Amino acid sequence: SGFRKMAFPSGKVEGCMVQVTCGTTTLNGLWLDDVVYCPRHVICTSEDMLNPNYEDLLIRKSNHNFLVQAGNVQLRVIGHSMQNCVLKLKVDTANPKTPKYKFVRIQPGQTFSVLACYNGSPSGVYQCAMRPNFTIKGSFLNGSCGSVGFNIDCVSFCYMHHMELPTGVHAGTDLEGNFYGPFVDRQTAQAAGTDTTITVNVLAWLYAAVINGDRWFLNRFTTTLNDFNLVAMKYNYEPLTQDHVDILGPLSAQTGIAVLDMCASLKELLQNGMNGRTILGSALLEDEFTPFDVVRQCSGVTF
Amino acid sequence: SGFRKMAFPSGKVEGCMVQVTCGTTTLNGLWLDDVVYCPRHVICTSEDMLNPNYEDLLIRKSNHNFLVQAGNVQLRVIGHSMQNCVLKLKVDTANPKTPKYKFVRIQPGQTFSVLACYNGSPSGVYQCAMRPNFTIKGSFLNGSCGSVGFNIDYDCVSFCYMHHMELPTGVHAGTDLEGNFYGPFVDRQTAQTDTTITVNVLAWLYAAVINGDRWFLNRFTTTLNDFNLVAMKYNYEPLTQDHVDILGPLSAQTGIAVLDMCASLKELLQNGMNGRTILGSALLEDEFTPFDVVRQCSGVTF
Ligand SMILES: *[C@H](O)[C@H](Cc1ccc[nH]c1=O)NC(=O)[C@H](CC1CCCCC1)NC(=O)c1cc2ccccc2[nH]1
Ligand SMILES: *[C@H](O)[C@H](Cc1ccc[nH]c1=O)NC(=O)[C@H](CC1CCCCC1)NC(=O)c1cc2ccccc2[nH]1
Ligand code: NA
Repeated sequence: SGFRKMAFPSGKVEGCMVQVTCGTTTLNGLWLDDVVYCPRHVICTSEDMLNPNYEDLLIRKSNHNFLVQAGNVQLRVIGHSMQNCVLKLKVDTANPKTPKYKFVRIQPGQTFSVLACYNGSPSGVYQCAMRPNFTIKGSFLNGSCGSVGFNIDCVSFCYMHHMELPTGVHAGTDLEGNFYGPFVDRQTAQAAGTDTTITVNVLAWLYAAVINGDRWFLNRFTTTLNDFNLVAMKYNYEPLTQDHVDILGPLSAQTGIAVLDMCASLKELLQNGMNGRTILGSALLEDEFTPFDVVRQCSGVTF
Repeated sequence: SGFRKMAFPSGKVEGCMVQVTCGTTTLNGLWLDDVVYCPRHVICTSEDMLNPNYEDLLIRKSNHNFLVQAGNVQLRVIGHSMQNCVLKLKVDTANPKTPKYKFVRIQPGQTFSVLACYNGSPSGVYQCAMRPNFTIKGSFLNGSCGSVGFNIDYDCVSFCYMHHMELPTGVHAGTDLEGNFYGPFVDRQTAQTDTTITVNVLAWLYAAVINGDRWFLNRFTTTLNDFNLVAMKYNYEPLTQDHVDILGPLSAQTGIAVLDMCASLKELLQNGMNGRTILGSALLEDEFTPFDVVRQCSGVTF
């Protein structure tokens, strides 16, 4: 019993982290097979950062301009190319620690683990969700760029870190270099959209609470999907779809609480508040656990 | 910026986890050099459990009764002994992934990362505190026994917890790696008050300030004695001068004296948060030490 924000074990990703230096800038790279992936902004001088023309700047670089270090070993760069906002440095050695891996672009609400790194070395691991506004609420300092987010299914990499937006939230790309959200890699203040609560995840966590015997909030009513969403909207919650209802099905079967019944209990929590009570030790409704995250933790799924 | 409950990178510990089966019981072991450490209750049967005579039960086991699996390799057990509540299975192969390590016994209020494992395989990692009542508020299912807690400093893993049991309230109990339980608990089948870690709450308020969440700051100061009068009423541990000293680094970094911050905590205790949050929480958080805050906010690596 118990319910914690649980990250994936990080060892498989630790073995892939390297340091990449261009000029005055050092950040992290991801070494898989004979390629090192990192943010393309590594190539900017401080002046370049204001309005970079990355294609032009890259033409001026040579392979030797990229200093890639795996621990105490310098890797020899033999080619360089850019894919969207990610730089791909071909090296003459394949990483012997490369796990089975894939690159995935995740949807809002999906969670992942971040291995925060500086100078190619790990600082810590924590669980993040992709917010509906395409930011993540991470813990990233200058130097952390190139740190990645991942799931273990095969390691599925979904996020590479590029920048910190004005609200102290974080923005980055998938491993094909496409930003999540409308953001661009230029040194200017960029506003995130208004964020919302990930409803399907709140429902998942209420199921985790029931599994753990914390069930005071269960009421005796039901609701339709439409009537639930009419309330959700008023409290800045995302719409719940029928696909979400189906995804929550196995948790509904395990607990005996139909999804629409759980929605009626959530509706009451939204309308009346929690009145000083906690659920799974929290005084707020938690939205950074997906339905799979709940099953993973409550059933002991391993890797 | 940003502040998260961040666990240590777990790779060095993952390379030490093995599966240990005795009879019908499977749990995890920690393989360092040529010894596998695991809870001694692995040797109990369902009848053995009310008052197990572990010395006798261990004598009656063969090395052959312990099936130790490191991935897809069975390790040959060549000896079995016990140190307090930990079983030590000597194996004929030294773990080539053994990190630099120490066994440490931590104090209440200190934190560590747990690598939760099942069948010798890592499932997840999370940070938690040793409570003042010597339990941990973990996430552990049947089969997780032998999972460990640890801290890292540079290249050295300090193992501090091995998991043995879940108490009726759903919190968790275990030993150090010398086999001594934290708290009054015992490894037998029988039925077996906490406080808030004030210095950690203060550390986390400093973390909030460092990360720009400043609304709860006020212009007032308090004496240590006046603060503790309030603290005690809310079931907070007394703040000692030693605690004030340990908050020195964070006080210097923010420019906010400890007794200034204490007045902000006093107001939060007496008046609540008025619908606001601090670092995303609607409760005061006590599972970050002063060192944890400095580590995370300065980007310390391993
Ligand atoms: C990469 O290591 C670093 C990550 C970082 C820095 C500071 C705080 N948290 C962090 O995670 N990223 C930057 O420093 C980044 C570099 C810049 C990105 C666009 C292309 C050119 C290089 N810059 C920012 O994150 C940044 C710039 C800026 C300007 C106005 C407001 C906010 C802001 N954030
Ligand atoms: C070891 O893998 C397992 C850990 C566990 C089990 C269930 C839930 N969460 C967990 O972390 N430990 C046990 O199953 C343990 C065995 C027992 C330890 C003392 C010596 C003899 C063997 N039993 C418990 O943790 C346990 C039994 C029990 C009965 C009533 C209420 C609570 C309770 N906890
Ligand atoms: Na104050």
